[PDB]
Amino acid sequence: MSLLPVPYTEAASLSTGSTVTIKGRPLACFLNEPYLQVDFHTEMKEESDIVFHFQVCFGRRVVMNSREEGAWKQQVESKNMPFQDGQEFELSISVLPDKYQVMVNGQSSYTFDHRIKPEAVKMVQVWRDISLTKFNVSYLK
Amino acid sequence: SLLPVPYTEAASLSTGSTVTIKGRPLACFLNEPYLQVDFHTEMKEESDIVFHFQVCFGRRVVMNSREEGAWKQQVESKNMPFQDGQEFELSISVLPDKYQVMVNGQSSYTFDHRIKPEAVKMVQVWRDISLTKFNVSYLK
Repeated sequence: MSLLPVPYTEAASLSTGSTVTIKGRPLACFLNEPYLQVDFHTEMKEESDIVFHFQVCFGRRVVMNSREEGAWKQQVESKNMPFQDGQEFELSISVLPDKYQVMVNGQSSYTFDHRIKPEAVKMVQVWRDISLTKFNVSYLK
Repeated sequence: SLLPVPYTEAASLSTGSTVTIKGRPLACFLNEPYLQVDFHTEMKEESDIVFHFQVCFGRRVVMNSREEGAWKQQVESKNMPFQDGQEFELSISVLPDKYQVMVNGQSSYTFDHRIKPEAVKMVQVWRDISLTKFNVSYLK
């Protein structure tokens, strides 16, 4: 119900069958290009390596990447934009054996092959131009 | 005490006006937090922008204007007086021909007027910062 702090930081343990669910709303209209960033970190430090970086420029594109040994690797870009202008969204990131599967409002929207094992993740950070009402880590089978 | 972010205030600017902002980035420079300051023509976030000032901390500064919903010619600066993990004081002064931007007492950026500063009705401060002070002052 109530708004969560942004940047939002939560310790997390991920493996095949894990899902990270986020509910939030952009802080600006799509004309002003608000951003959303979700980072799966290897340590409880914001300067640590990033196993999975998911960045939305609302109304424009999605960029996915990893930061290894302090350096950004090969960017994966998607022009798929299921997010709606001025609306609350549900972002769901599922851990599959070979990749992350990203869902937006129940629709399968993005994929990213594992570069580092998801078991290396110790923390999740959610930040940039969003208000956040829900953050949850769940596990199934 | 912190101000809400996005921060929006009604403003009237002319030659001799100064917009002072005091704040801190919400992330370390390695994570590239942003700061955006927009001088709008109306009390609407989708309205035209007389002066847009955007910092990508530790990387660059971009300045521009948005007219009839379309961005014009970008002005880029690689000058980065902002310090990693520190509080900053940003001052935007309105001169006859341009905006003069100071960072922590250092003259750092300029932007020639495209539209008269008297067209500004509102100032918006947003992106990855905590804000402790916002003030519009005049001395001329």
